[PDB]
Amino acid sequence: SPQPLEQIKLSESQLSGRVGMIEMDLASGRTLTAWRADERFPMVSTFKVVLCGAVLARVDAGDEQLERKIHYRQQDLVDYSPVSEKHLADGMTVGELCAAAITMSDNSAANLLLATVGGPAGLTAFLRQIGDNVTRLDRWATELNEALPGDARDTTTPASMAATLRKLLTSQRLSARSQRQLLQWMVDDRVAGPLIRSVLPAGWFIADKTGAGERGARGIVALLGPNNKAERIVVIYLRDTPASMAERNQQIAGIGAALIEHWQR
Ligand SMILES: OC[C@H]1O[C@H](O[C@H]2[C@H](O)[C@@H](O)[C@H](OCCCCCCC3CCCCC3)O[C@@H]2CO)[C@H](O)[C@@H](O)[C@@H]1O
Ligand SMILES: *C(=O)/C=C/N[C@@H](C(=O)O)[C@](C)(Cn1ccnn1)[SH](=O)=O
Repeated sequence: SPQPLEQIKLSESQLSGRVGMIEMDLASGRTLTAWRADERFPMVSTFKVVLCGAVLARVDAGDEQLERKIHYRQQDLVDYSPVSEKHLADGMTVGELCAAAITMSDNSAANLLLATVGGPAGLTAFLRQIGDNVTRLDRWATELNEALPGDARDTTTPASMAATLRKLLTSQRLSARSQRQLLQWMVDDRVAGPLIRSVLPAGWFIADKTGAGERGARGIVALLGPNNKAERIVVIYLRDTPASMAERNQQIAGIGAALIEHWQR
């Protein structure tokens, strides 16, 4: 594989779309690679990680409990609720809802949680409170993936997202237990995690949340590193490409391969 920046360029050339990327040391925030890092990209399902960071902040403040059971109705379900559709009779705890939203990208679970933090506006205000003045959530779970060109709704930038994830995971804004919980949910991703491990060389750590939307929108926020350590945060978004999902996946994997082959920078 070529150097990371050269692979990123090749990916835009092959997809006819924009790639947004940031590679950052998780412990210190050192930015290693930055491409279109201040440009807007649809967050798609990656917003679910920030969502649960806001929920954990409420738990830390004593305004929420991960144990609290939420009972909902069938009428509350939206498109793609693999976990939540199974608990109409018994409900789900807030913690279970975050596990379902992050590890299975359960949309009804995300919407139920979103309501607890004040909706899209409430989540955006939480982002503003931790110092992210760019990322914005404007719509609910199954409408935020539209990705209209020029539409600023439901977008983030690679730099903003990376900084925000680092803040949630390591800045002590969240309690030690909450930081550990957010990390574990990402480690537990069932949608892309196992697949990524199957193609990663032995010794590489992976935790992640992926997403996809219209007009080729694709995204992944992840922790990656050799020696089984979450050494760096890597955020990659793709937008406005007519490419098949398989090729968008292949290009992202290619950027990952370039990082792996040229790690010491
Ligand atoms: O020299 C380094 C490595 O080179 C190859 O590994 C390949 C691997 O066989 C391939 O499957 C993967 O594809 C990349 C898979 C990445 C999947 C997604 C990664 C995510 C993680 C974070 C966000 C962006 C992408 O590339 C590596 C590096 O070339 C060799 O097979 C391996 O033995 C060797 O240790
Ligand atoms: C978040 O990015 C969600 C994207 N796609 C979801 C969805 O829109 O609800 C589906 C269900 C694909 N999917 C399943 C699990 N993760 N993504 S839709 O694109 O089929």
